[PDB]
Amino acid sequence: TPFRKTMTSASVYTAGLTGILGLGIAAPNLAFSQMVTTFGLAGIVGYHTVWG
Amino acid sequence: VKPGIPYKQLTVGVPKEIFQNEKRVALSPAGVQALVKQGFNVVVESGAGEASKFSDDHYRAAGAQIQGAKEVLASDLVVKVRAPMLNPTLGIHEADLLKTSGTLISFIYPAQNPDLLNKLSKRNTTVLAMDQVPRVTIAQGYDALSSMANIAGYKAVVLAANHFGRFFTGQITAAGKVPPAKILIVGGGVAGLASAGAAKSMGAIVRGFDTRAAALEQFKSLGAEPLEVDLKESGEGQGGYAKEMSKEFIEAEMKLFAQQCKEVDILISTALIPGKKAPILFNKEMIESMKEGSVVVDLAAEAGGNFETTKPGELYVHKGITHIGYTDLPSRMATQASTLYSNNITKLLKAISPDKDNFYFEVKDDFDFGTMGHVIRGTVVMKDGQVIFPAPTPKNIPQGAPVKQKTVAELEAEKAATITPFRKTMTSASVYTAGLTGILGLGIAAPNLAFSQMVTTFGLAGIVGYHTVWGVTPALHSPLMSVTNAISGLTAVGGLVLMGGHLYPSTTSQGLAALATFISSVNIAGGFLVTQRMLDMFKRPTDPPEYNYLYLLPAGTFVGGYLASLYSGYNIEQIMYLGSGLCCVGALAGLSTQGTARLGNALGMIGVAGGLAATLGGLKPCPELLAQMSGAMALGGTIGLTIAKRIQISDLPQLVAAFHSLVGLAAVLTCIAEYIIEYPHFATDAAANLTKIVAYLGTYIGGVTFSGSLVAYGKLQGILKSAPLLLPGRHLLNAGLLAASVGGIIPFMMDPSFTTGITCLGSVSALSAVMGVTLTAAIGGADMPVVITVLNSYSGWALCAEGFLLNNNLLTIVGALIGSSGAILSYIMCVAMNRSLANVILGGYGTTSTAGGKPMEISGTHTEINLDNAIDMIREANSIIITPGYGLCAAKAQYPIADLVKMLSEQGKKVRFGIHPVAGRMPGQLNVLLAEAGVPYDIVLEMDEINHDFPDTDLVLVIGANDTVNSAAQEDPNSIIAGMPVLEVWKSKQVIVMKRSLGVDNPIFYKPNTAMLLGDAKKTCDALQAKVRESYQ
Amino acid sequence: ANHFGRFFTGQITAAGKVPPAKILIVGGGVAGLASAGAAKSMGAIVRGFDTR
Repeated sequence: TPFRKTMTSASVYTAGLTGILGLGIAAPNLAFSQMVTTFGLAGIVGYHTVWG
Repeated sequence: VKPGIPYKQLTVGVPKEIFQNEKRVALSPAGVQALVKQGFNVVVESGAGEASKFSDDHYRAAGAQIQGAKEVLASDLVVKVRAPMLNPTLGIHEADLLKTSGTLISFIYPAQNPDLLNKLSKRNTTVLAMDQVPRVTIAQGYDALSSMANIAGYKAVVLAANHFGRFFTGQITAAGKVPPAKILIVGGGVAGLASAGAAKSMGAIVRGFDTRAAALEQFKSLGAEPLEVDLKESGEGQGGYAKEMSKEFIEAEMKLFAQQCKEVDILISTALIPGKKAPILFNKEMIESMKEGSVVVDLAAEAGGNFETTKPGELYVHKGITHIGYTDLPSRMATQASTLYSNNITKLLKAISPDKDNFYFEVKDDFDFGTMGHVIRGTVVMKDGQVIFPAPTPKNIPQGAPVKQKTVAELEAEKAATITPFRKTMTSASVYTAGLTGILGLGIAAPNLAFSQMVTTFGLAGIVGYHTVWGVTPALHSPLMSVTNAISGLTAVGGLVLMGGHLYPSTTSQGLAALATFISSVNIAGGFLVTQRMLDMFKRPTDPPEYNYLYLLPAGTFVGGYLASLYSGYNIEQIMYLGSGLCCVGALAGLSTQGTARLGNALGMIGVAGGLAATLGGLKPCPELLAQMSGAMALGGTIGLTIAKRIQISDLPQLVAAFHSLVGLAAVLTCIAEYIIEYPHFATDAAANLTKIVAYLGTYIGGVTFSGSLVAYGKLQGILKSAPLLLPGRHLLNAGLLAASVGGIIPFMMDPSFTTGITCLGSVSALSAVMGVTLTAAIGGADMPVVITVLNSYSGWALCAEGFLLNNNLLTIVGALIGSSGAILSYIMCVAMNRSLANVILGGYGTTSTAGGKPMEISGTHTEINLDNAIDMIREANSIIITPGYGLCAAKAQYPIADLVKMLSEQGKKVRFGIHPVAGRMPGQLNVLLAEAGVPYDIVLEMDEINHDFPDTDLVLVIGANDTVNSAAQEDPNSIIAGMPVLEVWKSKQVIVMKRSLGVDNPIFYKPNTAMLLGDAKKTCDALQAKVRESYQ
Repeated sequence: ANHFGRFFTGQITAAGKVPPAKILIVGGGVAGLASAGAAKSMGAIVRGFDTR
């Protein structure tokens, strides 16, 4: 049914956003936050460039 | 008075043909509407049309007055198919039954009718020889022998059947496979091309060859097998016709024909030299050298024949060979023959005296190659009985020397051949050494760790933003810049950071960084409201309802989890900036398949809410100024929400320009605010000697993009002139302003006084605004959709500069995304129109493919029809493709098209839309204007997927589009638009154009298949839907 | 052909548009499909129909 498509998609996004906050809670310093940011952005570049 | 008697005093005469074995007619009933439309009277014979199966009742109803026999010849304009001969039913020569000093127009050929010429000179009449029309470029409307040859070739290819023994198509049947038959064509002209096209339609194999190499090449381009004999004799003579060859090439072709005579099953001989006897191209035993059941067609029957045995008046089975020697192929298909004769006579009578009613038919002797006076001299040989029979020579003619006309797409392959691979890889590696020394230069001036970290997060955000903006579907570019103007309201984040005081502003730093928040808060609410309005029009009513309220489940848990998480005693700001940056990327990655469009708006709202909440919690405000932040944000959002639900969609680029101008003002109001607030810290710091260079750069970019988008708004609303303003030299001025801008950085260095910085910041904001007004004014009116995207880019790069300024990590990601999106949207249309960006900003002329001067001119004649036949023309078409322009939507006429399209689609038709990407004044601005009226998304196709079924398309309508359906972009290397990839709308069967007048010029107007409806566009389109609605129930 | 006085296919050249013909295939068995293939190869507009 068209309810469960959006429900599953919204469940995936709320799991991802609470995982981002969970990585935020255990952060000891700003160096780890910097490495998480450059890690995520390099991951999206890597996802996007090897379909090419 | 005009030099000639008008057509109302001009009666015409079409008498009965008295010759034997001639079924042709002079003019049909459809031919009687024309030339009565010219004004000439119509007098008809008794029963001539019934021989060609035409009713004399319909002939008299067409506007004619049927008369006798001698009374049909004694008019002011006598016309027949054959020449004036002696009638056996009533004994008289036909010149005596005609009026003295009358008009005669028929196939005469006085080279073979010299005694008939002496008879026609006796009555002192005027002769108009139809067959004597020379091969001119304007002679496509009058060529009697060409149409007669096409009719004879169609009749002969039909007469292949009911003479052969087996089928010529061929199939793979269940009882066994059937092989096709090979057909021979001897004599390559229009007749050979027509027989080859009809045989290939019938599914035959052709192996015809000709003496003229252009004839064999055109036959091979039609798909025939142009054979080649081993004889070095030139087939062409002085022009396109054949010439006299020796017996050596004749014997070589005779041996090849005897070899191929036992190869093919069908043989058609159409070879003949005009004025002399046709050469016998078939021998006595080589003709019997085929199988028992052969078919030998001799289409040179009146001029002898191309066989050693051919009786020219009867058919015969010659020892197992069909001797198709019928003397009158033109008497076999006389209906379409008379139709073509009437059409050619209509073009001839239109050309002979093109006035309203003058009947001039002037006599010119010194006449040019291609001149209609030369055609008049060649056509009229007996002028009032007097002999102008000796035809004059043509004027100075190269006679079609550049027959390989310079088509456009090949000169770029010639230009990309001096791009020899050494200099190609040299200019490849030069780019990478420039880039690597650039990043080394940024490494040299790096003050600390945080600047290098900011460079890395900016660079990887740039590569994400480059790869994801090509990912959007090209039918949703109009939500794209609305959602990037929505996300660019995150310079409120950099406004809130240095906001403070109490419920009132106290200082002037805090005074500037409160209306920074106020003017930026319009952007968030306005952009997301207008994006949500635009994505509720692409949704079909048949689409199952996506429950969009369920996306509050991530958003509330995200923001409230940050709220509980800083209530618990943490600091989750530097990861919340990552979360908002990834939700802002997912906003633009959402709208990429037309079905996940609402995901890519909700994620943007989640990201902007997360970014605002993070920068709010990361300052820990007292409740006295938290009231100020809430009041400023709410007073921004109320105006931003109340001017986004009021606008009508077709006025979108105005608020797009306004929302760039507000971001451009917000960046300059937040750069000098931190330069004021960071002044007593420049002594004991290291990065402080480049927060100055970042502030200067950001103020420059913001001051440009403020005023440039103001000028673009004033030019879109009609208030400023739609003409470019170019009084001064304009390049010393812009170079002087740019040199002052780049030179202003050293007085802003070199002395640390509090006044000398701020006066230089004011100076660079002032001269940058004047630079923006100077550049953006002298742009144009059709080059408008460039500056929207370029101003979008400068807004994004201003956000990124301010992000370097505050060392905030969300702003570089968001700004690099918006700036890369603006750059990609400028590049897509600067390849759509084939110009450059410096060829538009600097007011340049032409394009990237225009050569030198002399734009070659149009010729050919146009055709207009009224409303009642056009709609019945619609009613017998299966597939329709409509190609709108901006003039459709600017006249509010997209609504009555939206009913026409559905009522045609509900009867089995194939109505679709072609869209050129520079139609509206914004990227994809007319997809939304079609989707408002009620067209679905799935039948609106872009250019690159509809430009290959215009061959397989019956009717092509054109509404208002004048610049994107030209063929000067394909066939002229001198015009302005050469190289611009346009729709190939001339590849079809019939074209309609809805335009208010007649004639900056496009040669799709001058084609055999093009109409022109006249009138107001709305007043035409509602008449179209009215006729459909009252003609289909 | 040799019964119809008009061209079967018809072209729009620069001398006048030749309208294509309309052929009625009354009754389609096997010969209906065969003659329809022969006409569609010839270039006519066929509008045959049958009870089956």
